Amino acid sequence: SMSYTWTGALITPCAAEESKLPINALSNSLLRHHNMVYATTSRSAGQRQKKVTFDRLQVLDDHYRDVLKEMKAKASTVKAKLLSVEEACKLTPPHSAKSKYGYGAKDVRNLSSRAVNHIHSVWKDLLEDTVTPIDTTIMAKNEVFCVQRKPARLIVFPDLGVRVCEKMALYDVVSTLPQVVMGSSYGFQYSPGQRVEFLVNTWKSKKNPMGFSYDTRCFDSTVTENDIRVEESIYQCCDLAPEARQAIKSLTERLYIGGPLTNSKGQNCGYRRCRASGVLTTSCGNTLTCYLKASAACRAAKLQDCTMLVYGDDLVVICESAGTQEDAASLRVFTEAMTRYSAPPGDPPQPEYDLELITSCSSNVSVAHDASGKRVYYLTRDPTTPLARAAWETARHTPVNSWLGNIIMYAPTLWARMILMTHFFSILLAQEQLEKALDCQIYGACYSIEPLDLPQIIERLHGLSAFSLHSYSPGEINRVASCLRKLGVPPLRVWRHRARSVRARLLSQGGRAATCGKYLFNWAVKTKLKLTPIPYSGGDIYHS
Ligand SMILES: CNC(=O)c1c(-c2ccc(F)cc2)oc2cc(N(Cc3cc(F)c4c(c3)COB4O)S(C)(=O)=O)c(C3CC3)cc12
Repeated sequence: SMSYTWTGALITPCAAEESKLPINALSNSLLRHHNMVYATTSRSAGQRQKKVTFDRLQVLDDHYRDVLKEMKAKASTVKAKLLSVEEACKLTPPHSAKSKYGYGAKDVRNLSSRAVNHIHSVWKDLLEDTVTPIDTTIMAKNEVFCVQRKPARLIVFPDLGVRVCEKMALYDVVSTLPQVVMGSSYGFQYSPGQRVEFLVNTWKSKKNPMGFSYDTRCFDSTVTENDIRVEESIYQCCDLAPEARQAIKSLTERLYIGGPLTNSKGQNCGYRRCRASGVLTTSCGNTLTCYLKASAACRAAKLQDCTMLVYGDDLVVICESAGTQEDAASLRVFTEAMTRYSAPPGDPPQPEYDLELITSCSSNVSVAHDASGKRVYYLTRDPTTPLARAAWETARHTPVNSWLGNIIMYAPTLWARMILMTHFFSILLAQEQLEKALDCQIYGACYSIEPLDLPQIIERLHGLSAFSLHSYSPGEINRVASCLRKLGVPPLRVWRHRARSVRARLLSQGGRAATCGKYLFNWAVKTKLKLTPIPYSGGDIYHS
């Protein structure tokens, strides 16, 4: 079965699209090499269409069925509830795409009679009809990168009314089932500090640890009808209301397995027979499907004492080494098994014998030291894309503020602290916008967050140590320094000078502002203060 069929109609935009980095009076203070930063547009959609369109073959063996039976046995212990229309509505983001039938996201959130009436009719239709394919819109995503250019990724999503109905049927399922089925292997359950702790203790639990990342090429396209039906059979193991069972069956048959693709102008672009990236079950589905295939592939490879970590289509296995040559042999068998299950790799997997050399979800573990001199592990990444996006966001207001998301999730890193915090707090000070809530996206969920609350948020996610880390590793410092030279960002010495000023300015304002000065910028001062404590990817999900 081909992942997609195409009619020839183009994937069209719904608004003007910029590819070139916008420049304002603040741009050069962050980044000088402007031509290295670009945004993707619908003009490259055709190139992506070629990449994501291919034939899938699946061969399923006993290892696959054995693991599935185990997953279903765990799923059988889960009890999930239907959300009411009101509850589902409150989970709808304020800036979620409006319905084709005369209401928007704010009408949903307000429980307006028109929006509520349509939702009730869509739900009734799901209960009454389990066959008619549901329409979807296909769009090119506009995302920002540094050169070496990527073609635009594609998003596929149904109408707002359907999206609310997905929440009613499945929000409690996708929120509760994966952790029960996959246990400690389900990566979404951890804060950044908990995840790094899990990874470290997992590495030390093995006598001779070996680990590897495995990244599938265009995972969404490798997901077959079988895969999506097997996912449904897992959901249906739950203790559910009969009305929920029918809605889940209907959504699977009419939406999740496949459907027609329509562009922004209303033309049929073709047909999908693989994972839709903009449905509620995308994250949960990919995570279950990746975990199933990978667990079965570990058994085929005879890998000893495996601990897996899975987040969507991102996979890491840490296991007991059988020797360097034996380990390398077993990874080939793994890849062969994964390939028979439809999930061949982008690059072949590599065994690693140092935890810090495994990269996954674009991240790796590194080490720094706290105020006492004790080693502290933390998750970091190559800062090139965060910084390119920060540059765009310096001159353009965007729907999601990646800089804010990055400060929160990478708070302990030397690049988030020295550059992102310093740059954006300076901007916020100048416009007196410290108290203004901003949208950012964490694990695919949209959150509205006031910058003034960052200290409390960072402590809870990473611990108090995130405000006093020092003596970073030579490898991490060198990667950061090299990235700055590459993009024409000023060197770290300049950012320390700027941070002193930004800190002084925050202290001057007092209150929560001064708390941001004290905690976020203690690294900048020569004589430190002793810091005490402070008193659904594509799923269309929102939280306060
Ligand atoms: C690969 N599997 C894992 O679970 C992860 C490893 C990893 C595992 C094993 C290794 F050996 C090395 C790294 O490192 C990780 C780092 C993160 N973070 C970064 C991050 C990545 C993202 F894609 C997103 C977000 C954050 C927010 O919203 B996004 O969807 S972090 C520092 O916030 O914790 C995550 C996040 C998304 C859950 C997972 C892993």
